[PDB]
Amino acid sequence: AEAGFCCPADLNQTDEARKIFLDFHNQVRRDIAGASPLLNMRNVLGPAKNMYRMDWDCNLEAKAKAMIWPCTTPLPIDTSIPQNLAQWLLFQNSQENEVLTQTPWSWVTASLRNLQPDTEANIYNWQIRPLSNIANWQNLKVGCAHKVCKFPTGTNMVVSCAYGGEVLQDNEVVWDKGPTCMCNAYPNSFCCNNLCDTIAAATLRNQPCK
Amino acid sequence: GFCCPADLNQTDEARKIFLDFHNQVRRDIAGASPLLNLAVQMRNVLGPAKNMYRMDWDCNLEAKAKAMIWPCTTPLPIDTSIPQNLAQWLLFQNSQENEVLTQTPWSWVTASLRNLQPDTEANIYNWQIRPLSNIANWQNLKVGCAHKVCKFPTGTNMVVSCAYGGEVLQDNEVVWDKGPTCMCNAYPNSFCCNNLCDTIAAATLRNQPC
Ligand SMILES: *[C@@H]1O[C@H](CO)[C@@H](O)[C@H](O)[C@H]1NC(C)=O
Repeated sequence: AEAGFCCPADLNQTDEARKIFLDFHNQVRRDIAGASPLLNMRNVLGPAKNMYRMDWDCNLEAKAKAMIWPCTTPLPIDTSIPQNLAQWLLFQNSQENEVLTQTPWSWVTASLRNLQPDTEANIYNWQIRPLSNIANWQNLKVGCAHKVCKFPTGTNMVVSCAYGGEVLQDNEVVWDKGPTCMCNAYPNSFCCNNLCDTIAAATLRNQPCK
Repeated sequence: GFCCPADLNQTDEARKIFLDFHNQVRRDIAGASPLLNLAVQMRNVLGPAKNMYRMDWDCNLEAKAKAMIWPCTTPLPIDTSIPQNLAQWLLFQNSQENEVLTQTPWSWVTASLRNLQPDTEANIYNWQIRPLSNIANWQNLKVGCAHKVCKFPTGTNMVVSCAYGGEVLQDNEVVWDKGPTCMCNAYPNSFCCNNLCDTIAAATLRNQPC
């Protein structure tokens, strides 16, 4: 049923928030795999083969929390790992989960904006780094944190996501062009809602918290 | 595609309507979601069920279904020696074919639910809930359906027949197993998608070319 994140209490974030961030990632990955519209400029990418479902990593979440928690200008961002950072203006009437739902899409918007009609979106360049982190077919783990920071420049919502694996470099293949639901990179693969997955990953994510 | 013989004289579009219907009912039961778009009434919400697996088409059952309805006689040559469902709908002058085909199988659900008492165990067979029981039978995964407009002297009807694999259900037989949605362990290499169990073998098989 509901997702087992099983993260330590001291991370001080709700599973509902974790779910928003993780569902966001898989939604982007699924849109690319199925060549479906991303935002409600170029807005359709893919299709892609071997685009697999991401799972949470509580250690990556802790890294993300550490990068934003001091609320300093600038933040102690760890550029030695793949990560995305976003900041969102808060208004009097701002509702937290709406903010958390909307904020990450800014990474998709920023990246798409830099796509020219001729740009190979599946190939990395610095102008599309945030989307590339999200759609990296080689990375299956993510952890994100959020915080209302009172910076000297004013109060904002800050979101950081840290990713498994390596920082992408120039001209790396971010994802592989191919048919939706072609899933053969891993043993015992299946496809659900246009996103590849494996029995091993499903079995692991459904283990009870301990 | 469904790869069924040309002489069955039915489109894959109709086959998908019938197949999707069956798996919609099964997924509602598996996931304890409302069956009819009607969600105050608890007799409209059955389940959850464990080991409810996705159904697949069978061209030979379709042939048996077609044979039961094609002559348009009164009575029809229904073969009660196998599990089957029959639906007849008196057409109106502006009825559209595929719209009726999408609607009429639901009468099997509505008719069975109509016979549930508040304390009735809906996973336990009795003839009053036979049509729903055929659809939701966990021990059968094959279905084949046909449709035809018959000019009976008593009026022109859309007629739909679905034939099912396996045995005719008997009084007090367990139709499906009460248990957690997405617990799928009746077969090796199982997975769950949209609240419905499936296997890698069954996915591979249905995705083969004719
Ligand atoms: C956890 O987060 C809330 C803000 O959402 C904060 O007010 C609270 O003090 C935090 N708890 C700790 C121990 O940091």
